[PDB]
Amino acid sequence: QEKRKQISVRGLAGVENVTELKKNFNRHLHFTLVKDRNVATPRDYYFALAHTVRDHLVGRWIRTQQHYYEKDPKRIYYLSLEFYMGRTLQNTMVNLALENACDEATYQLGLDMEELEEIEEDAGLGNGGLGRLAACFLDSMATLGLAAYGYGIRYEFGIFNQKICGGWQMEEADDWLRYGNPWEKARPEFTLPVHFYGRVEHTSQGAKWVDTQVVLAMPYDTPVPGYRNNVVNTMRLWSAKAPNDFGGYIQAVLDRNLAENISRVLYPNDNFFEGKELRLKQEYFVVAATLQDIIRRFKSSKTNFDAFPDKVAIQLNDTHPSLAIPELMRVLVDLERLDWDKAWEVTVKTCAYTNHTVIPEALERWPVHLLETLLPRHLQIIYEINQRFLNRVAAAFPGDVDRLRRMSLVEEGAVKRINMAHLCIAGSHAVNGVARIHSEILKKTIFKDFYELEPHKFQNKTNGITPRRWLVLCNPGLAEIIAERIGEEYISDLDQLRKLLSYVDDEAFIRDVAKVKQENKLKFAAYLEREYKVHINPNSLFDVQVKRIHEYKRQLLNCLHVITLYNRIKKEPNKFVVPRTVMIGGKAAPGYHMAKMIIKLITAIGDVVNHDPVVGDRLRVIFLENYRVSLAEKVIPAADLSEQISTAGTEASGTGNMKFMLNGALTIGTMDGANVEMAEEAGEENFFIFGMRVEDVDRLDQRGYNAQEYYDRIPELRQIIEQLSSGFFSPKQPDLFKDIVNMLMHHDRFKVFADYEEYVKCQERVSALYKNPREWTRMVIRNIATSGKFSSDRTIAQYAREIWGVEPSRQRLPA
Amino acid sequence: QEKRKQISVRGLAGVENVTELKKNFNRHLHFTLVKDRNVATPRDYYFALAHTVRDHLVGRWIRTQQHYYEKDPKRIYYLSLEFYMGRTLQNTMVNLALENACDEATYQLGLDMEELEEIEEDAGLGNGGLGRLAACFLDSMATLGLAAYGYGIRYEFGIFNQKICGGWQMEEADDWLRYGNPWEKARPEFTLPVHFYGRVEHTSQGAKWVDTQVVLAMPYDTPVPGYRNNVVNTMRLWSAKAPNDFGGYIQAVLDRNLAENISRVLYPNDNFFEGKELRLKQEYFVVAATLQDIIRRFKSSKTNFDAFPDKVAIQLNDTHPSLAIPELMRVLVDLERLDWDKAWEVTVKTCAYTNHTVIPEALERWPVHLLETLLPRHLQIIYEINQRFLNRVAAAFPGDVDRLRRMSLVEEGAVKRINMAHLCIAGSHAVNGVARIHSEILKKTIFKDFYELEPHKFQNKTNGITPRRWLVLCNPGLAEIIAERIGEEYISDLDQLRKLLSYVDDEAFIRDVAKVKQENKLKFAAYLEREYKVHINPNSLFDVQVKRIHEYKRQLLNCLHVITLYNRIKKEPNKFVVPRTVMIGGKAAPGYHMAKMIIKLITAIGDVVNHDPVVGDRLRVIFLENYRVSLAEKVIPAADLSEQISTAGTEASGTGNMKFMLNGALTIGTMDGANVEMAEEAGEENFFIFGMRVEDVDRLDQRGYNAQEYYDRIPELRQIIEQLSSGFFSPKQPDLFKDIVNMLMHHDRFKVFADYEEYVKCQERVSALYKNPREWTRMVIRNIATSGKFSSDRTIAQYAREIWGVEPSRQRLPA
Ligand SMILES: O=C(O[C@@H]1Cc2c(O)cc(O)cc2O[C@@H]1c1cc(O)c(O)c(O)c1)c1cc(O)c(O)c(O)c1
Ligand SMILES: O=C(O[C@@H]1Cc2c(O)cc(O)cc2O[C@@H]1c1cc(O)c(O)c(O)c1)c1cc(O)c(O)c(O)c1
Ligand SMILES: OC[C@H]1O[C@H](O)[C@H](O)[C@@H](O)[C@@H]1O
Ligand SMILES: OC[C@H]1O[C@H](O)[C@H](O)[C@@H](O)[C@@H]1O
Repeated sequence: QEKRKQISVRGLAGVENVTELKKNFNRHLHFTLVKDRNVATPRDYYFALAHTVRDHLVGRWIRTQQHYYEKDPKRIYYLSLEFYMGRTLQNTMVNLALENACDEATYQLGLDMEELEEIEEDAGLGNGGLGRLAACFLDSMATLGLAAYGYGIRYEFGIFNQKICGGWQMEEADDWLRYGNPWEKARPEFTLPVHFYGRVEHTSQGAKWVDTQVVLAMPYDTPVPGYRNNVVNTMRLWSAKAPNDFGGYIQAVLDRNLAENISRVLYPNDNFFEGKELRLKQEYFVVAATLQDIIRRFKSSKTNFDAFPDKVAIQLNDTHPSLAIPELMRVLVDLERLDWDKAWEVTVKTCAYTNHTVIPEALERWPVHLLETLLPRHLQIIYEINQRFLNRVAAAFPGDVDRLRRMSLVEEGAVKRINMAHLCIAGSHAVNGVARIHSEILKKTIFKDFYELEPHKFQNKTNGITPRRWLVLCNPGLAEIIAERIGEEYISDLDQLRKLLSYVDDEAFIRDVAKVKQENKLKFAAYLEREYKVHINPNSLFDVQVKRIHEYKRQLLNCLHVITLYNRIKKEPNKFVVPRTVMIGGKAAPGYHMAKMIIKLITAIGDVVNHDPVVGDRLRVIFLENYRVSLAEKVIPAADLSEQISTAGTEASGTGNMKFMLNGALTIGTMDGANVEMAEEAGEENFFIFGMRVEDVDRLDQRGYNAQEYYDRIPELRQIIEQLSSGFFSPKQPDLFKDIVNMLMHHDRFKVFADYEEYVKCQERVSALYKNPREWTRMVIRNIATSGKFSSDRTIAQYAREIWGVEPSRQRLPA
Repeated sequence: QEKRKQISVRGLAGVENVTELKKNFNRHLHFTLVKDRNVATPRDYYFALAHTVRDHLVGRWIRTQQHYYEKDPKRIYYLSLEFYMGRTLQNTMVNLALENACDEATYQLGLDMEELEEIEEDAGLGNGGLGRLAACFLDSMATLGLAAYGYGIRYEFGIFNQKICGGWQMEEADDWLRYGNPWEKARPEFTLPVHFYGRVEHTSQGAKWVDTQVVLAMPYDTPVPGYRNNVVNTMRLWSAKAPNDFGGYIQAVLDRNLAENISRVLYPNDNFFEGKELRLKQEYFVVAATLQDIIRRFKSSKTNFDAFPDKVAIQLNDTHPSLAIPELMRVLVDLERLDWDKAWEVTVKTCAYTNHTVIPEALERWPVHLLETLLPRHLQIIYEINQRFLNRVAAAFPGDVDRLRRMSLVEEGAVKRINMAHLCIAGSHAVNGVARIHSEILKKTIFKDFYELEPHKFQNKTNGITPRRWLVLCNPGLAEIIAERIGEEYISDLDQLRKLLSYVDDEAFIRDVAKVKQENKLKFAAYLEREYKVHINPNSLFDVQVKRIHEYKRQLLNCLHVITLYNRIKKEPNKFVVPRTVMIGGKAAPGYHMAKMIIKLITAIGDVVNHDPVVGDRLRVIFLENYRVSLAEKVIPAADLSEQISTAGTEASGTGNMKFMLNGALTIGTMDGANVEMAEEAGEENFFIFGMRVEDVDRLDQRGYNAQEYYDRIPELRQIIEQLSSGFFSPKQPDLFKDIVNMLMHHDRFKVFADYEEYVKCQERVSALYKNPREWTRMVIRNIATSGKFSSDRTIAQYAREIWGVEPSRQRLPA
């Protein structure tokens, strides 16, 4: 399209720049891909453009790292088992101001750049929110000029590709590297050894970890460009490699695969702890290789370790890299020969821990037997940490023996375990939650004892999302009508969106906000037709719930609402209702039986609703297959209504909520996580808040949740449960949904029925406002305008000043 | 050195070419390696030069393949489980005339190009002679302008790296891809399915192979440049990849490794059949993927299959890819629906088979049970082939029932097997041996029945070696003094070396031949000091036996000679003997117990000889560690005496023999393999021929080989066996060599003692000529001058005219 080339936020198509891009495109097609235009496929053209764009990062990448060596600022190490990066081509072009020049260059070559973008695989190296947070954070730390390094694992296979077959999830390997990764640089020269198993021998200089099995950690470095500041930071992802030296010779060569399995695949659990030894190996693999880099970099700066916390921050993304704490003590005590107490002073000042859930089944509690086998020196260090930590509890709270038992890093039971959250709190100078309500729940419930011992350690860092990927990239139409009014500074200063409240009565802005949403809906509707032969009504309200399938997120509450709408149509067919396309998408963890049953129920509801001729185009229910970062970038800008309906107290923050608010959907939600702060920023009058508050959930927990009461008092609810039970949604297998019905009626930890009536009434209010396009749009303006707090630049600026002790800067490096 | 830049055979350092090379060097250092000269290692500089040199192949690679599409010549497919390629940087620079320009460009950048060359790993994708033959053949087919495609497996791990520890072989994984391969191009877009297991269902159009397990075959294409003719052919090596679709999800992702193990490692057997199922999978993997390419290419030319043998040659390198014959029948009958008889006519005209040994333990004889499980349709096709083939035997030789049993593709016994050599002969229009004596032994012994049925099928193709790698690359000093006299045409017309017989009395040539050998000896001697702290006397005769460790090659006969020299010195210490450095090197197969004992004996002999102060510098015995193509390129040009001492009738050809002759060593050898033809070319007066002839070995076999007779009649031999037995060479473990002594005395299939006396007397004649430098050199001139037959260009020109039906051409493509 010649229309999108007119988008000012996409930069200049400089005549010389366009000439150079076409030359470098053709150059890579010949020398890099070894093709000519006679045999070249769209995939070859995507790769030729990716190599051409990647060449523009290299000078800035080298100069940034040289700049950090020269200036020696404090270095931030962001340790995560997940980096949910998504694609890279568009993000690179946006951050380097190349997007219009590449669009023009490709257009002149006879190519559609948008079609080339759709060839790139997502770097799907995460599960959901925590993984994407790490990705938004790398982007914001580069935009804020921080000497920041993402450290993780280069999984051969990311989050599984979800297919829907027979209305059921099927999992397939995410072979994201099949056609290579043009962004990464392999660094085999910087390969480091990681040790497993073995035994401790305590001798003449102290402890020595011996008889270990070695796994090599080969780093792959990916550029992380800041927004037009010429900063390019690094994401370093470790790949597992068998050691050089060693069933016979052949079997021994094949058995190299066992060590190399450590980086093979991402564990697909979202908010659920699976205590697999292989997962523990992945956690130690990242920590051990990463801390070797950190220590070497420290020593090669302007050994004495007193300055180490002035030169190093380690941020732990969940407890996944919690072993950083005992590993740093092991390195400082066993190898550097520091006194325990000095090493401990260093460790706590270096390390900080971010918590992302209060759900007990999500928290890591490793069996002591497994730690003793795999990491014997780490277990000895953990026990020593626990004794000295509990000595401090005993001195602060003398004779509080129950507090000692509650706070211990060691959990007693049939299987003795290490509580990794307790280890993180003991070994960290800062502990944060990820939304105001969540950080308050930590201090009141799960970490109350720790908060009482060291109140100064407990912080809030409300989550955010990068307005590069999540507005300029995915919704250039909206970014453009905003820039037409307030210029471009908001792209790295999102609080300037508040200027848009001046436009609530501006006829042109009201027109343009609605026209951009409609354009996004028409494009998404086209996609569903072209890639899946699925028809959707583009004059319908796009009602979207996209996130991992989890009982706490209550896709089932959405299911009850959808069936309510269906049943209300059947009872009063002649009565006008606002047409809806209800879209639900997300992956279930492969072992999660209830999650997989919930996907089948969504598709089953579709099978009835979407073929009832009385309903026709008034209601459609579609399960969006393979929800991932690239699909988020398509559906979120097309959404009218953002479903954020977690049981109050269960969603720590959410970030999908923020994406929807930034892209011109209105929110229906509970007072949970960051929904509370989004409502506060916009005004509650501009949010569809419903249901129990945290205090109400607790009152139910105090008297006991009886789902039967709701069933007995609510005829419309009774009708739906009877439909599920009797087989209305599974006629060939009438008892198919018995496990969902049994859970809802007798074992529902998330109180789905308790929010049913307020949810349905709230949804009526949504439909009422949608009937008034002008007032729907004015309320959208009030949401976009107040979305500025939810920039990850705001979040990271708080991490930098309140935890890391570094001052962010938006100032550009030279050219 | 500024001296080597003066070598005219290395081409011109054009001022613009040097400028462009430095620019592209710096460009790759920045954009490809993402380094600056502050952090750059010699390894980064090697890679920057390799990418710069590889860029010069690309235009010619694309134009050559386009040329073959346009001209549609008959295509030659050279199927091998082994491509022993060695390095690629120097070979590329030689074949493109870039060597002086790159040397000057690197010199101007402050770099030693020779030091950069030593960083490259060898592509060690073969065991020995057959693997290297495939490599020389690709080089010669490109130099002769043939539309030729090498097809094989991209082993992740090539021939194991040999370390010597405690004087014993140790094996380590050949991780040749650790730092990447800058020559290859991955072609994941051309990935093809290969089928295993399953079952046959015979239905309405005939047979269907169903319920199979799929392994994908991902091609990696490597350029093969001809000598200065602008031809760049392709070596396509298949990599195993798990199919896209499928213990739980995690285990299923890890279990992808099982399919991917097919291309993991080269089976390290030289001249020995190991009937491992994994090896059978590798063989079928290469054949099935390769034949899909061949069929697709055929159909996309200027379906009717009558023309297929006019457009396709398939050359089978040993029986390793013998399944090509039943696979082609399976494709033509089951998928293309040709009548059996028409398919068979096509198959036999397409296929030809090269044999490389008569040793029964080297020949492939697959259990029918294993073929029935892995390849049920292939076994059915083999049985059908066998019936029709034996019907023809019965009609040619009516009532010869023993001939039927002898010729059958099916071998009866405890375990019924398929004789893959019989399948190849039945399914091939040509069968060749690899030296005149070997091809005669095939027609007289092992394949006599087949020769009687179809005499026209049996050919000779005497082996050769490329005079690019094996003279211009490895011995530029010798290539230069030759070019100074006869110009450069000999480099692709090696029979012009006969012109050097005009120089047998030329004082300057005699001086220069000796000066080049001395330069090679000084350089190799330096290497042994620098890389292994090993001292060798450069005024000693360099006596070299380098080849795989095998009883038939009789490294043990060399061992007896070395101990004879030691014992003669000790008996008459004051008597002058020509000082020798006796070098033995080669790998033993990991399972081969006798081979591994023989390496230990060589190092054990060293431990005594090299520390006896009575001997000092008069005799040294060194085991050359990790003998491979790159080390062959160093030691062969430094050699005085080439040890080629196989039992007459056992070495099919040899090619190391040819390398030594071309590089100015004199040969001590039996009348075996190509040694016979080398002696014929040079005159027997210019070779140290000794020992039993094939006829003499047979007379011993007829009366029975009694090693005791030799022991009883030869006092010097008795003394050595008593030293081995008593522990003189293993004092801490006196019985260490009991297995060697027992084999020599009672179970020696290779008659080591029977050649002992003639071997020692022949070695005295070698020492006598070495005392006369002028006459040693004149005899060397007579050897180099007559080495021209042993060019692989001669060999391939014969394959092309006598088997493939294509006319070779030395004419250049444009620029
Ligand atoms: O369905 C269309 O795109 C798909 C949906 C979609 C979206 O919802 C938001 C977004 O940021 C990008 C986006 O790319 C999708 C897409 C898929 C392709 O296979 C493709 O070739 C392409 O150019 C793009 C489409 C149809 C159109 O008719 C059209 O003109 C167009 O530009 C695009
Ligand atoms: O031992 C020397 O080289 C090694 C042996 C050797 C050979 O025998 C033949 C040949 O084709 C090449 C060859 O490269 C070897 C070599 C090893 C290295 O590590 C290296 O850096 C190098 O430049 C080379 C050497 C010593 C020298 O003193 C010298 O000047 C020299 O140019 C080379
Ligand atoms: O903190 C980032 C994210 O981590 C986890 O996904 C939490 O469940 C989610 O609420 C949070 O927003
Ligand atoms: O034909 C190439 C080579 O194949 C095998 O290695 C044979 O043992 C050898 O004699 C021959 O020269």
